[PDB]
Amino acid sequence: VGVSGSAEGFAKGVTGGGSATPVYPDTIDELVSYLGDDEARVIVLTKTFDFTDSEGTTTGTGCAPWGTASACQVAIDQDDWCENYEPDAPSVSVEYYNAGTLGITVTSNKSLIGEGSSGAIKGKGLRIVSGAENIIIQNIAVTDINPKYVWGGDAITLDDCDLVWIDHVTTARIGRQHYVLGTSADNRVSLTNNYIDGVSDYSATCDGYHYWAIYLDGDADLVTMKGNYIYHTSGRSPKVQDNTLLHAVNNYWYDISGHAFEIGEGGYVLAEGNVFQNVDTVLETYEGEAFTVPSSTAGEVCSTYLGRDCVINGFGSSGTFSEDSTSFLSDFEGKNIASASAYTSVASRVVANAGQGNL
Repeated sequence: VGVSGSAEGFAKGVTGGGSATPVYPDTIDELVSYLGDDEARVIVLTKTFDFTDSEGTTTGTGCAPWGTASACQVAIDQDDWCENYEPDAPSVSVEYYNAGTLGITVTSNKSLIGEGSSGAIKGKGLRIVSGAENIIIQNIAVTDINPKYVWGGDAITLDDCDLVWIDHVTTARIGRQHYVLGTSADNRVSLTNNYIDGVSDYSATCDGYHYWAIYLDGDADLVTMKGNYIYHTSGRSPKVQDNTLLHAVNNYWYDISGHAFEIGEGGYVLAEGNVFQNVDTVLETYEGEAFTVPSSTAGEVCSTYLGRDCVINGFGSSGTFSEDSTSFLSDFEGKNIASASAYTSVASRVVANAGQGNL
């Protein structure tokens, strides 16, 4: 088996391991060596690669800023987080697996794919290290990484890498972030057809909604979000900061008891053809700029920059997000722009195609 389809949007042209002969790791040590070696590879996962106990367990002390009920999340005191960034109240005993703490290193030219609904990584995430480029991660699940502890683990981390395509990936029951982007100026990333499963037994809101979803904290990066299914989260869906240009097209947000967008100072968002269903608050913080195509006529302004009109979003039992800032539209010129379907087909097509196993 190999990579199915190709990247749309900013990372169009990504090849990953290309035509390299597929290798089928057998043990977790082999998987780790294949992702970090200096050679083009197509790596296939046919079973769940469990890393939960691989690096032991630590007993330490953290705080409980979001209640002390069973269904609440508590924080691990990394860098004296508690006492520093939030002079906490109850300090509790925490016991976590050391593997979830840091993700597996991923170097350049890799295609990591899963076969059917079999490929998965448990107890540890992935980290696309600085300088790495041309990486395809498709059809796998990254789950169970210290569910009850913040700082307990991040599922997928990108830090200063270019031409990365994450497609049909499912993430669930992670301690902290499902996606954290620390990309640099002009780094192209396409996140397509992914399934962010925010349903967890422990949440920083204690209701079973994951707060730490998607964090775009890059420098001057270009991110395309298309066909993603964001479900049962309570915040950071997504949190955009610095000077990130985000093209969010044809995504589906459903059952968000909390909020979706947090647009920090400097962040640019072009949101078109998305569906927001049962999202309490679509826009929380707004210090940056956004064009949400308030009407089809307003969308006509996109023609000179994207080669076509922008399309409206659909809102069903959700808060509003109606902004028409167009200052940043010329930043689209000469780049690979993902196409947009009417929002009318989005809810159905996303639930049918998003996530591991629906390739």
